[PDB]
Amino acid sequence: NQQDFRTPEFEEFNGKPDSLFFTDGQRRIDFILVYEDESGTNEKQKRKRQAYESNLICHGLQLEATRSVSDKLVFVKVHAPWEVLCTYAEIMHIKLPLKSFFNPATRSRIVYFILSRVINRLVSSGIYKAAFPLHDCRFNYESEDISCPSERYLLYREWAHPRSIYKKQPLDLIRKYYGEKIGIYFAWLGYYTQMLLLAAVVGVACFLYGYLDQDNCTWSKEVCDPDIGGQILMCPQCDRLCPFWRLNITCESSKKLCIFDSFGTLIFAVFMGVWVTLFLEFWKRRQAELEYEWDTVELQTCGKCIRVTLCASAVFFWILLIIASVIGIIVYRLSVFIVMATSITASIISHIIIMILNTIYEKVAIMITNFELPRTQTDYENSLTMKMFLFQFVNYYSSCFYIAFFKGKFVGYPGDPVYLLGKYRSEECDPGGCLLELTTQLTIIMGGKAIWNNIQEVLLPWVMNLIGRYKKITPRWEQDYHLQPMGKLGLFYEYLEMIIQFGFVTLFVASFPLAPLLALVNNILEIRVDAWKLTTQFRRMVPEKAQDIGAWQPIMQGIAILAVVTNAMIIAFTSDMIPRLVYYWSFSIPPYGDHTYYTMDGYINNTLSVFNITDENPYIGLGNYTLCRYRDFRNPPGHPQEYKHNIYYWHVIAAKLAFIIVMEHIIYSVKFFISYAIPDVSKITKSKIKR
Amino acid sequence: NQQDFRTPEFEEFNGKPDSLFFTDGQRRIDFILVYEDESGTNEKQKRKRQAYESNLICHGLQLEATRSVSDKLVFVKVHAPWEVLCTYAEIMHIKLPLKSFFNPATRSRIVYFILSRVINRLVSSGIYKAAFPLHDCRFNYESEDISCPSERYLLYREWAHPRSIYKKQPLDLIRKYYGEKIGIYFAWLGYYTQMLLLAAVVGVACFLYGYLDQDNCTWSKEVCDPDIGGQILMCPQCDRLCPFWRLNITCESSKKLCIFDSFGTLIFAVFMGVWVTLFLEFWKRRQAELEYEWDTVELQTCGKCIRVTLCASAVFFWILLIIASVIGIIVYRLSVFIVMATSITASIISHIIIMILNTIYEKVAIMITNFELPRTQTDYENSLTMKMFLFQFVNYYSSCFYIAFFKGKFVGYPGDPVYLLGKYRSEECDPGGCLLELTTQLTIIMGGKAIWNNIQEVLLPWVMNLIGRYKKITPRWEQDYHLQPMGKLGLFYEYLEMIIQFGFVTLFVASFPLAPLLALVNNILEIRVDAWKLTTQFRRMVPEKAQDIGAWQPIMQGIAILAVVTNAMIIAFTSDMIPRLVYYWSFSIPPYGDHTYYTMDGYINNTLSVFNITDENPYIGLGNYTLCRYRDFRNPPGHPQEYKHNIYYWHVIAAKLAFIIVMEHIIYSVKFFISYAIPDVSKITKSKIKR
Ligand SMILES: [Ca+2]
Ligand SMILES: [Ca+2]
Ligand SMILES: [Ca+2]
Ligand SMILES: [Ca+2]
Ligand SMILES: [Ca+2]
Ligand SMILES: [Ca+2]
Repeated sequence: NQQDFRTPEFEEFNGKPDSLFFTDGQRRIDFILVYEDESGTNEKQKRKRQAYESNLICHGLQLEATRSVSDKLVFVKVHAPWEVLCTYAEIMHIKLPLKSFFNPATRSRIVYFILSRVINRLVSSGIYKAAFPLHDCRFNYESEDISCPSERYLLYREWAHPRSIYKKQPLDLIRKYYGEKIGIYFAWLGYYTQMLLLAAVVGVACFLYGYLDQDNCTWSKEVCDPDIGGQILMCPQCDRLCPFWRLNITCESSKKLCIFDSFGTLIFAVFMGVWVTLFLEFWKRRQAELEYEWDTVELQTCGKCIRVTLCASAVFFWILLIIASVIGIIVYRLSVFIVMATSITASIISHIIIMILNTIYEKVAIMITNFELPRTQTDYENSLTMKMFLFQFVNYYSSCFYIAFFKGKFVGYPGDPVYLLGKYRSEECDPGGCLLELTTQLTIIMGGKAIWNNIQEVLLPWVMNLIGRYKKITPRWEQDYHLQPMGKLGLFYEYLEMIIQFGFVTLFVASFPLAPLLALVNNILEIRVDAWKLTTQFRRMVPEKAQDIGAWQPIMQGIAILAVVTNAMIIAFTSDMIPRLVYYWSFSIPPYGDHTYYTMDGYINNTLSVFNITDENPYIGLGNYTLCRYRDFRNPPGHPQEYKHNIYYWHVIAAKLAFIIVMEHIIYSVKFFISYAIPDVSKITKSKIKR
Repeated sequence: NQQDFRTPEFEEFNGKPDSLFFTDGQRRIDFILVYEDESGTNEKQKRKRQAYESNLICHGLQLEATRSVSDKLVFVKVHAPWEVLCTYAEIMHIKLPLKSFFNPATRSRIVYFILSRVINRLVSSGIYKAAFPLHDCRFNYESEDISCPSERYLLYREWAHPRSIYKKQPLDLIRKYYGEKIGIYFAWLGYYTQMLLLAAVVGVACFLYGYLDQDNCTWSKEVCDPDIGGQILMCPQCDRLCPFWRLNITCESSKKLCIFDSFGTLIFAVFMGVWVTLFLEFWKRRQAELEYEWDTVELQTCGKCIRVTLCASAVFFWILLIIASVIGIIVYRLSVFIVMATSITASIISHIIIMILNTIYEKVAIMITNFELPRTQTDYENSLTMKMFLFQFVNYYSSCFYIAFFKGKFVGYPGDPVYLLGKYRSEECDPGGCLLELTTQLTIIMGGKAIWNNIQEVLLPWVMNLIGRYKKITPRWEQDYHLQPMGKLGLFYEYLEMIIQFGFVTLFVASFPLAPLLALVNNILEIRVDAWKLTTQFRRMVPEKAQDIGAWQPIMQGIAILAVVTNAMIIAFTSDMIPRLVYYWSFSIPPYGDHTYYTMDGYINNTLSVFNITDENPYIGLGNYTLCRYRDFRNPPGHPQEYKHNIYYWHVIAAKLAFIIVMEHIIYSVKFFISYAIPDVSKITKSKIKR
C-alpha cells in the first residue's frame, strides 16, 4: 500500500531477440510496462509510479525492469505467478477444460484484470508511456525459440498474407490468439461473406436476365431510336445554365437503365428482403453455435431527466445540422466540379471532407458523453456505439437519400418552377434519371471507396510504424513498443465500417443488383486486410470475451426494417417501373390508348408531358424552340386544368402507393413467417447444450 | 409396488359438516377421490384401483376411504405426511420463507404432482369418477371449525360478493388460495380494467367532442335537410327486391355517423395505438413485479416434417372453410330475418350457432392435435391455444371483417353490376353505410352479448348445480362433489373471452370510441362474476404456477400490430372521413369546386355519381324514375369514359393509400420509440432484485 521498494531484479539484457521470458527464462511475460523518468512534475510522477509498482509487487505480481538499448526509456516485465493465476481463475469464472496450462491470451487478460483492480489512468495522464502484452514472434519469421509456438507466423502465413486469400479462415486460431471479440468479428465477417456470395449469384442471375432482354425492352429501344426518342425535345434541367436537350443521351442512359430497371430487379428486391431475413436468422443460429463452442457466456431525479432531454435535443440539433451540411456540401461540390471522370474526383473530395468531419464527429461524440458518462463500460460503450453509428448513418446515407427521395421529387412544371428563395430553382435529377444517378453513386461508393479504404487501411498504420522507426538487435518488448497501439474502440471502427457496408447493400438493393457482388469482393479483400494490419502493424490488445457483436445486432435489425421500407420507396418513387407497368396495363388500351392488346410501344411519347412557351421567360433565350416535354404527368397546355395533375398522374401515384402497401405488407408477413419458422437456436446446438 | 393392502383406517363419519381433517382430526385433507365399485371389467377395475391405492400408501401418502351418506359412492381422503411434504419441497423448487407450515394450496399442488407421477388417466378411463381438493368452508357461511381460517368465506365476503364491486382485489389472497395461474389471470384483469379506465375517460372525451359538434358537421345536416339530402334519389340496393329510396333514412343514420365519424375518432385511434403500447409495456413491468412478489420463477425426420406440413395445410383448409361458412351463415341469416329488434334476434341466433360450431371447433382442434401430440403440456397447450384462438378469431372477427373490408367494396355500377354467378348481385352495404353497420354490430356485441354472456356465466353453472343436486347433513367431500368441475382448459376460456374483447376494443376502435368504456363496465362486472362462479359454483382446481399469461402475450402483440393496420384500413376504406377530407381540401376549390375557401358544404351532391337508366333493366319496373345516384366515383353517363373511374376516384383512392402509409409509419415509429424509451422492468423492481 506504500512505495516500500522498487521492482526486483532490475537487470538489462537485449541479446535474445525473440524471448518472451525473463532473464532466467523460467517465467514468461504476460505484460510489459513502459515509463521514462530520468528527465516538480518529475518527482511527483516518480513517487506515484513507485507507489503503483509497489502495489503491483505486493498484490503478488513480479515486476522485472530493463532500459531500452536504443537509454531513457525503461521497460518493466510483468508476469503472474502460478498462485496468482490459480486464485484469479477461481475468482474470475473461467471455463477451463478439466479431464503452460493457460494460453498467453487468457493470462494477459487475467493480468490486465489485476491491473484494472489495482492502470489506464496512469497511461492517460502521461504517467506510463505504454503497457501491453507481447506477440509470439515477428509476423514474417518463425520464432528463434523452438519451444514457443510461432502462431503469429502461422496466422500471417495461412490467414493474413494475401496469398492465402481463398483459404478458409482458421477461426479457432484467431480467437485463441487474439480473443473472443476479434474471433467473433472475423466469424461474423466470414458468414457475411458467404451470405453475400449467395445474394451475389442471385443478383448476377437477375443482372443476366435483364441483359438478355436488353434487346427487347421496348421503351429503351424507343429512347435509343432516333425516330421516337430523338424527336422528343426536353426542357432545360436548370435555370439559364442548361440548354434544350433531346432524348438521345438517354439512349445510352436507358440501355443501362433497362439493364438495371426491369422485373429482374424487383424479383431481386423481394428475394433480398427474404435474404436479409435468412441472413439475420442463420447468423443468430451461428452465433448460438459459436457461443457454445467458445463458451462466450461468462459473468463477473427530475434534474437528471431534464439534462437527458436537453442533451438528446442538442444531439438531434447537431445531427440535423450535419444533415444540412452534407446535403449542401454535395450539391456545391457537384456545382464546383461542373465547371464520369469528374464523379470520381468529386467522390474522393467528398471522401476527404467526410473523413475530416468524421474525425470531428468522433470528437463531438466523445464530448457529448464527457459530461454524462456513467463510466460503466458496457452502457457507455453501447451509447457511444449508437451515437457514432447515428452520425455515420447520417453522413453516408444522407448523401444517397437526397438523391433517392428528395432530389427532383419536389419541383414543379417548367412554367413557374419551385423557386426555393432568393437563390432558387432547386436542382432536378440528371437526364438519365434519379435511379441511374443513385446507381452510379452506389457503384462509386462500393468499388472506388472500398478499394481506396483498403489501401488506406494497409498503408496508414504501416506508414506510421515506418516513420516512427525512422526517427541493432532489439528485444520483444522494444519491438512491440514500436507498434501502433490499437486505441480505445478500435474494433468498433471495423464493425462500423462493415455495418455501413451492410446498410449500403440492403437499403438501396433495388437500384442495382450487383451490390451483393461488389460487397462480396470487398469482404474477401477485407478479411485479409483486417487480419494483416492486426497481425503485423497494430500492437497486441488484451483479450476479452463477447457473446455477440453487441449493439450492432439491433442496429442491423433496424437497418433491415428500414431496408424493407426503403426498397419499397425506391421501386415506387425513384424507379420508373410502376409508371411503365401502369401504361402497359391500363393506358395502352382502347379507353385511354389505341393498342388492342397490352403492350409497351408508344410509351415514352405518351408518358411525357408537353409544355409550350406560355410561361423573365429564360427558356426563349436558350433556343428558337416552342414546346418542350418534361418528366411529369401534368395536363397538356391548353387543357382546362393545364399543368395540374391529370387522371394519369393520380392513377400512377395510386399505383405507387398501392405497390408500397402491398410490397411492405407481403414482405413483412414473409419475414415474420421466416423468423417464426426458423428456431433462433439450432437443433444440434440444443442437443449439445443438453450434454 | 404391489397391491399388498388397501387404504388404512376405512371408517365412516359424516357428523362434522365442515371438517377438513380425517376422522382423527390430526391431519387435513389434501385430495379426495371418487369411485364406485360394488356395481369382467369390475374385477379388473377393482384390481387396478387397489394397486393404485397400494402404490399411494407405499409412496408415503395416507389414504382414508368413506362412502357417501346419501351408499355406492366411496370417497377417499388423501393426506401427505410431514416427511413427504418436506422431501418434495426439497425436490420441487419451492421458495419457502425462512426468517401447517405449507398453505393448503401448495400442499394440494404437491399431492397432485405425486398423483400424476405415480391420476388423470384413471379419471379418463372411468376408474375414478372425480378427483379434487376441498374448500375450507361454504362461501356464504363461516367455517364450523374455529381454528381453520375461513378464507373462502373472506374471499366471498370481500372479493366475490357483488356488493364489494368497488373494493380492491385482494390479489395476494386469491393467489394464495386458488393458485398463481388464477391469481395472475385476475391481476391481468385488474390491470386491464385500470388501463381501460384511462382509455375510457379519453374515449368519452373524444365522444363528447364529437357530440358537441354534432350541430356543426355540415354533411350530416345536408343529408338530413330535405332540400339537399332529400332530393337525392338513390338506386335500389339489391336486384328486384328493393325499391328506389331517397336519402332521408340517412338523416338519422348520418346524425349517428357524425357522432361516430369525426376527427375525435381519429385522434382517439392514434391515442389507442399509444395506449396499447403503454398497456403492453406496463403490463410487462407489472408482470416482472408480480414475478418478484409472488416468486413465480420456478423450474421442475423427413416424414415427420411432411406430416407437419400436411397438418398445417389441413388446418388452413379448415380455417378457410369456416370463414366461408361464417360469411354464408351471417348473410343467409340476414336474408331470413329480412322476411333494430331484428338485429338482436339475428344476433342471438348467430350466438347460438356460434356456440354450437364452437363446441364443434374445440372437437376438431383437439382432433387435429391428437395424432401429432407431443404430450408435453407446454408446447401442446400453446399449439391448442393458438389454433383455437385462430378459429375464434375467424368466427368473431370475420363477421365484422366482411362488413368492413369486403361488403360493398367489390361491386359495380348499377348498369351491369358485379354479377358473381347464377345467383348474383353481390350485396352492397346498408343505406346508412358500412361504418354505421359495423358500429351497430360492435355495439350489439359489446352491450348485448356481454350482458348475456355474464348472465349465462352466472346461471348455467348454477342451474347445472341445481339440477345435479335435484337428483341431510353433508360433509365437505359430498358438498364439493355436487359442484361443476372446471374441465380442461377452463381458464383458457376466460382468457379467450377477454382476448376477444381486447381484439374488439383495439382492432375496431376507429368505428366507435365507446368500446373502451363498454369494456370497462364489462370488466368491472367480469371480475366479480369470475370470482363468484369460481368460488361458489365451480369445484376447486389444483393450484399451479405461471410467470405470465402465456401465448396470450404474443397473441396480444399480434393483435396490436394487426390493430394498427386494421384501424388504418377502417379510417381509409370503411370510414368516409378521407373522402370528406379530400373534398374539403382539394375539391371545394376553384379548379374543381366553386367555393372560395375550403369548406364541406355541397359534399353529398358532389360525391355521388349519377346514373340514368341506360343499362332486363329491373329499374324501370320499380318506379317511373329515370336517374338514380349511387355511392361510387364513376363518370356520369354520357361521358367519353362513362361509368369508368374519373379523376376524383383516383385522387380519393390515392389519398386513402397515402393516409394508410403515413398513419402506419407514424404509429409504428411512435410504438417503437415508446417501447424503446420504457424499460421492460421497473426501477424499483430492479432495486428489490438487487437485494
Ligand atoms: Ca476496408
Ligand atoms: Ca476493416
Ligand atoms: Ca426465430
Ligand atoms: Ca363475461
Ligand atoms: Ca369471464
Ligand atoms: Ca422496453
